[PDB]
Order: sequence, then C-alpha cells, then structure tokens
Amino acid sequence: VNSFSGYLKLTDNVYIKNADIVEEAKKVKPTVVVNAANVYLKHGGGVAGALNKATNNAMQVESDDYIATNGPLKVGGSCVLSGHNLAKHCLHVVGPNVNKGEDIQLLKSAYENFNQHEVLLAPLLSAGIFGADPIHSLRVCVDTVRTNVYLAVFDKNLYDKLVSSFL
Ligand SMILES: C[C@@H]1[C@@H](C(=O)O)CCCN1S(=O)(=O)c1c[nH]c2ncc(Cl)cc12
Repeated sequence: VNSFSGYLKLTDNVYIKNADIVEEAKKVKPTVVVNAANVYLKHGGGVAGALNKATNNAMQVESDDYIATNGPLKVGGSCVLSGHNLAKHCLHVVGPNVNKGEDIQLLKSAYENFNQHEVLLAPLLSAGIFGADPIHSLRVCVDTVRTNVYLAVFDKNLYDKLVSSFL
C-alpha cells in the first residue's frame, strides 16, 4: 500500500491521473519524482520549468553544479539528484526532443531508467514541449517500465484521450 490516490490502473504496474505533477509531488512527497530533463539540466519550461520553480530555483542551482562536475547527460540517460521540497529524490530523465530531431527510439532507453526505482511519480517522457506523441509515450512506458509508475498528466483533454485510446 502506498499514498497515491485517485489513479486509474492501466496495467499491473502503471497508473495514471489527470494532475499537476508539482501539486501531486507536494502532497505525496514520493521517494522519486521524475523530471522531463534535457542534457544540460536547464529547467526552463514544461515539466522541468514547473518543478524547478516549485523548488525556488534550488533544483537549477544543484543541477548547474552537477553539470559543471560531470558534463551533460546522454539523450536517453538520467541522473539522481535531490527532490528538494517535492520528493526525496528527483530522477532527471532525458527523453528525445522531437523539436531537436532526436531519435524517437531513444524513448525506450529513457524509460528504462525508471526500472532502477521501485516506485515513481512521473510525467510522460518526450510529451509536451518535447514534441512526441503522448499516446506513443504511454505505450512505450507500459511496454518498458516494470516498476510501479504513477503518471501525472496535466492536460485534462489529453488525459481523457490517453485513457480512451489505451489498448
Ligand atoms: C506533457 C505535458 C502535458 C501534461 O502533462 O498535462 C500538457 C502540456 C504539454 N506537457 S509538457 O511538455 O510537459 C509542459 C509544458 N509546460 C508545462 N508546465 C507544467 C507542466 Cl506540469 C507540464 C508542462
């Protein structure tokens, strides 16, 4: 038993809710919240900009030190940093950005990072401003992640379309 509430169960291990991931993180304080990161950990907009804003820019300060030490992430890669006031940890995961021409096949590699964590609160990778089809992202999620994932979808219209078209 965990504290996630109001989710629709899609599979044995994947759950979905129309929710603002920032507000959901603030309420649940999950062990892991996933950020929709880029390789530079520049949290300017989308999910990343919202999570960072909610940390009063502490996520960005920590991220800048991480990059100065380690260099950029790989597309499809991840790093674990603090969850600040939102979660114990933040798993920064880089899905491919279609608006940069990145290979969509890397979306599966991106989701594989979730398997290193027993339970996660997450957005749909490569959705939103990353330009991928969210229905496809959900399919890759279900077919790749084996750990327990609670997906927060900000847009109610998109949430209803994801549920209604889910196979
Ligand atoms: C897939 C989501 C989708 C959702 O999950 O409802 C709705 C719009 C597109 N994006 S987005 O790229 O991540 C995004 C852009 N700005 C944002 N600000 C805050 C938050 Cl929480 C998410 C975003």
